[PDB]
Amino acid sequence: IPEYVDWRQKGAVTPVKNQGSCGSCWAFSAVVTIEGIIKIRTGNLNEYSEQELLDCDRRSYGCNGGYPWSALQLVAQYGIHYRNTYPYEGVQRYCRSREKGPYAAKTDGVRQVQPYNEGALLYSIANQPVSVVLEAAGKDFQLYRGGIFVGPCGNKVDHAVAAVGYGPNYILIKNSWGTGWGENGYIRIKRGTGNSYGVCGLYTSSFYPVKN
Ligand SMILES: *[C@@H](C(=O)O)[C@H](O)C(=O)N[C@@H](CC(C)C)C(=O)NCCCCNC(N)=[NH2+]
Repeated sequence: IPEYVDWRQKGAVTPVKNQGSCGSCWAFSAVVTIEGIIKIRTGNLNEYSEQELLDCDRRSYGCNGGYPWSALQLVAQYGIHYRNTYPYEGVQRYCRSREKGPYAAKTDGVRQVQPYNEGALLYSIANQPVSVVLEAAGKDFQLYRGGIFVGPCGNKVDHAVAAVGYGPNYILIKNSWGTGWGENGYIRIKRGTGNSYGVCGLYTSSFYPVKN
């Protein structure tokens, strides 16, 4: 795998979104990985519906949090609508998948990256954007403005985001806090520190969709 990966330069990443006050990060992270795998496999970059996962993922808890893996498994079992068809409202509502016509895209499954393994996560990023989790509660992460982030942070992961690239000393992360946070909505998190958890627990729980 190459020294640098940046799925933004390969046209596989849509604009940065803002989840608002709703605890929907798990759905945004999952959606980032779906947009990426659909672009990689079909050549077209589309925006898909975070709201659909918020409403319809019966295993997750709407705005009270959820699981990127349940969201990816929902997209693999049923499918997902375009963001236009099922726009983001920032609040959990009734599942409206049947009333919005056929799904726009569908995947074939979900694979987990081997946790606590930097190379395994890098390998999965070299193939596609990956859903990852991290500890975002610390002021230092919340206030991140730019540069390669080294912390301080613990490993008590609480926030799902998406890894869309990496470099020799960092992993490139798409957050869902709007374009005004970090590096136009992105953060570069130091890697290669030898801590098995990853900086901010970045290697705790990583999933990506599979689409043949
Ligand atoms: C993330 C966010 O929107 O910032 C959101 O709070 C979230 O999904 N958190 C996850 C943490 C994982 C690392 C993704 C979470 O807490 N998931 C489990 C959901 C269960 C909590 N809620 C209820 N009602 N039981």
